[PDB]
Formats: sequence, structure tokens, C-alpha cells
Amino acid sequence: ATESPATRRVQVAEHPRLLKLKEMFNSKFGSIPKFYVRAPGRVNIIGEHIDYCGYSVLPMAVEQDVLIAVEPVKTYALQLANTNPLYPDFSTSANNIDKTKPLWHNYFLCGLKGIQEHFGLSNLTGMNCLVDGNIPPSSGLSSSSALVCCAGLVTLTVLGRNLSKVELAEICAKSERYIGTEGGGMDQSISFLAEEGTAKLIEFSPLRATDVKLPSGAVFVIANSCVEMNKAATSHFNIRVMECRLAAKLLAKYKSLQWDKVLRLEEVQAKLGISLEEMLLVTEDALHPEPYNPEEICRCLGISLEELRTQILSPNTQDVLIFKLYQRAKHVYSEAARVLQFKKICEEAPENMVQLLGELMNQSHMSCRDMYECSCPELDQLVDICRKFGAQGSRLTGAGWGGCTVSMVPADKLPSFLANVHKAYYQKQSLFATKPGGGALVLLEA
Ligand SMILES: Nc1ncnc2c1ncn2[C@@H]1O[C@H](COP(=O)(O)OP(=O)(O)O)[C@@H](O)[C@H]1O
Ligand SMILES: CC(=O)N[C@H]1[C@@H](OP(=O)(O)O)O[C@H](CO)[C@H](O)[C@@H]1O
Ligand SMILES: [Cl-]
Ligand SMILES: [Mg+2]
Ligand code: NA
Repeated sequence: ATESPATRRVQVAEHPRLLKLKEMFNSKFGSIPKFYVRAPGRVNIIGEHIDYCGYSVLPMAVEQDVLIAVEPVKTYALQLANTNPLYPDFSTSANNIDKTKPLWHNYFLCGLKGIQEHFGLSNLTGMNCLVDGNIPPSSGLSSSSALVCCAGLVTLTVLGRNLSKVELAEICAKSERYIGTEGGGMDQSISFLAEEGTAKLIEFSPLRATDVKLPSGAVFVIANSCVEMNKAATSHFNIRVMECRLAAKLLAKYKSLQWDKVLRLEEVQAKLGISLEEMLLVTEDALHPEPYNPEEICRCLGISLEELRTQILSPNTQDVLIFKLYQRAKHVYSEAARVLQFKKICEEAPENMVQLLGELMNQSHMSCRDMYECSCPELDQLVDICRKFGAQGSRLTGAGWGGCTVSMVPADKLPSFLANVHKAYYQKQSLFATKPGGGALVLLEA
């Protein structure tokens, strides 16, 4: 709708975290914070690597979040600090993102920048901020987005301007891209739009969030592989985006569309008016399974190597020489269908629901592992263990190449799953049960 992030009264005393934030802020800046902002991380139940392709996804917010204590100031200076020494203090007074190197404060700046630009503001929003995030970083739980989103909300609030949760999501999804990742809007959308007690089907263009009621007899558990993967510091992520972009263009061309304008896999389907099942057949016909090379792509599209490199590919991807068009498209179209089916099942709630939902997750994991090639040994091993121990469904979550897994565990298997999994892979940080949490909020002291 037009609804904005809520502002809630809390008793600092009851929240070890805010108390701590409060006290450290005062010691750090000499004054108590005027307000706080929280933006949660999230677990994607199913629908991996498709948001940027324009397809609907099914995440839910987790409890872990990024919490920021704030104090507006008159100077046009931004002073940032973190409760974790791993993240150095930083200050700026700049009127106008390096993306030469991913320093933590640049994620905060992406968020601030999106907001200031949205309002055509040139000057820096003056403030003192102390950051505390408890989402395991670079683990597929969107710690980067929680930070960007929290920073955007902070900025908005300091500016005293208004934005709906939807616009916040839209703006943050584009601003995070200044860090250099060419991802989608799932993470930012769920961070602002989540509601406690329900997952959301997040659809794009236009952005809409729809409640999805999860199975009553099973519990979702996150288990971190503990292999860290920093999306902004590596090229893996963007290569996949490009492969999809290129696949979309070739598909369009093969179907005689105006491919030059095409950027996403979903557009092709949309333009053709066919079903996802049908898009798989088109894919099968239009894209050869063996990889594509730059020169071949260039000949197919009727463009130049230079056009490709500078006009289509991203800087961090201009020297890619192997494009797995077929596999990426196949993963995408099949995965977008799985999300739709998962939602349908949750709504109809058949008897064998957990089982069916579980199968969809397992199918998702194998497509990610085999077709999108975004899993890793540790993830595969953990997923096996989860299943061994009771998970009806288990798969990697978030971008992959390390990070977390998400398992759907029957209630009765819960206690044993946890102990067994722990014992098996880890010999509440890396392994913990979760449930659908609420979205980003503004906090004022009770
Ligand atoms: N609590 C935190 N404090 C400061 N920066 C953080 C925090 N959590 C995440 N970040 C930033 O986000 C980066 C991780 O982003 P990313 O690789 O996209 O992981 P994720 O899968 O969690 O979104 C970190 O390297 C750090 O720069
Ligand atoms: C800000 C960003 O790019 N996040 C993207 C990234 O998630 P994570 O950084 O693992 O949370 O990968 C997932 C894979 O489904 C989506 O593509 C999403 O849009
Ligand atoms: Cl850093
Ligand atoms: Mg991220
Ligand atoms: Na749409």
C-alpha cells in the first residue's frame, strides 16, 4: 500500500541489545541516541536466483537484524561506528561508493545515498550512528541488505520525510547496487514488507507482498555451512546475472522479439504469453547446452565484442569467456514454477503437504547445485546431514557458494534434529530454529 514503517516504543532495559547500544553510544558520542532503527535479515524458503530475473520468491524475515542507534546532528558530518571492532569507525562530510573494495560502511552509504538522491538532496544528512547487526555475515541471510535497508530508514527518519514500505524497498534494492552487486529486490522487499507469523510471496514490477501461511506441523531451521561468501567481493554472483541476461536476449531474438530492450528472463515469457512449462521448451529449442563464448554471442545478437563488453556486461564480468546460457535459463524457469507450486500447496494444504513442500525444496537445492552451480561441498554435505536427521526438505538459501541452508523439519523430529545435526557437522549461532518475523521499524524509548 502506502503504509510506512511503524514507529514503536520499547523499554531499552528489556532489551539487552538496545541497552547495550544505548550505553555504548553514549560512551562513543557523549550523548544518548535520539532513536533507533531495526531492519531484519531473511531466509528464502524457495525461489533462488530468480528475483533479478523478475520472478516471484518466497522468503520470510528472520529474527536477526541490523540495529542502529541514531542522533541527528547539525554539522553535515556523518560519524559511523560499530559494536563489533571488526568493523572500523568511519567519518565523512562528503557532498556527493568506491566499489574498488567492499568496506562495511559503504553499505550504510548505499542506503543513505538512495534516500538523499530520491529527494534530490545534495548535502550530507548529519548524524551519529552506532551499528549492531546480529545476522551472521556473508552467509546468505541478507546481512548486507539489512544494513542497507536500516541505513535508508535511518536517513529517512533523520530527514523527517515520508516513504511507504514499498518505495523504501524499491529504492534500497537499487541503491545496494552501488556496492557493485547486480542483484534483485528480494532481500530489501522482505526486510521492509515482512509481517510476523507469515512468509510472503514477493512479486516484482510492480512490487507486491502476499501472505503465505506455512505448514503448521513443521519448523524451519537454519544451519550455516560456515563457508563465508562475500557477494560484493567476488564475481560469482554477477556472472550468473549476466548469464541470465544474455540467455534472455538470445531467447528473445530466437522468438523474434525486440531483444535489444530485454534484460530479464521473465520478460521473454511475458512477451510470449506462454506458461513457465512452455518457456522450458522454448529454452530447450533456442539455447544449445554446451557453453556459449563471447564471439558466438556477438554473432548471434549482431553486435560487437566492444558493445557486449561495455554495453552489456558488467565491469566485473567483462572477461568471462564461458556462458552457461542453457543451464541458467533452465534453472530459472523451473525454479520460478516451484515457487508457484509451493504457494499453491500451502494454500490448498493437502494432507501430504509437508512432504510435497519438502520435495519442492529438495528439487530447488539440486537445481541450484547442478544447473545453477551455486552450491558448494560444505553446503551439499550439510544438506545431506539435515535430511538424514529428519528434514523433509533442505536446501541452500540466499546466493549460495557457502552460507546457510534452510530445512523444513517435522515438529516431532525437532529436538533430535538439532542435537544430531550439531553433533554431526559442528564438532544457536550457526544452527537455530526460526519462524516468520516482522519487518523494519523505527524504535523510540518507552
Ligand atoms: N553487523 C554488521 N556490521 C557491519 N557490516 C556488516 C554487518 N553485517 C554485514 N555487514 C556488511 O555486509 C557484508 C556481507 O554482505 P554479503 O556478502 O552480501 O552477505 P549476506 O549473504 O549476509 O547478505 C559484510 O562483509 C559487511 O561489510
Ligand atoms: C542484495 C542482493 O543482491 N541479494 C541477492 C542475493 O542474496 P544474499 O546476498 O545471499 O542474501 O542472492 C539472492 C539469491 O536468490 C538474490 O538474487 C538476492 O537478490
Ligand atoms: Cl570493513
Ligand atoms: Mg547480500
Ligand atoms: Na509482475
